[PDB]
Amino acid sequence: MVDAFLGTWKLVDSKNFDDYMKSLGVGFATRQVASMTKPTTIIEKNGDILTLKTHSTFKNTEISFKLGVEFDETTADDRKVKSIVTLDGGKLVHLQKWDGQETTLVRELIDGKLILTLTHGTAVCTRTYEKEA
Ligand SMILES: CCCCCCCCCCCCCCCCCCCC(=O)O
Repeated sequence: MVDAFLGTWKLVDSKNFDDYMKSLGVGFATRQVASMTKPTTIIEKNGDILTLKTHSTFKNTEISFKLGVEFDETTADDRKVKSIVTLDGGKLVHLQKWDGQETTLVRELIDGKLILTLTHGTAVCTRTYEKEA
């Protein structure tokens, strides 16, 4: 099910991440650093538990979850959200809810690259990651 997503991924392109961050209320100085950061995302499974690590020179995060089971998450920008991750159409769909707001983080594989689409409000960001050997 999730197996083609597993591994270590490096950011190789980013479109509209500033728009997405601004929509979430991220401050200009943080957006400024984030716009020049290239994180590494590591996705691993142990049985039904997935762990997703995002590493950078600026901020690091880690979450563990079971598909289809809600979990508490504190995001990189310090939002305390209710999260759920599912597979939908072969895409890994992560929905975050807080204060009546929502954002989606949708991952899919196209030609071997991992495409992350981030939507909040009207902002739509597309980030492309390439697999590390
Ligand atoms: C956590 C590792 C850093 C990720 C690179 C961006 C650097 C920090 C930006 C922090 C403020 C904006 C955070 C809004 C959440 C987006 C999470 C997913 C982005 C991605 O994994 O590429």
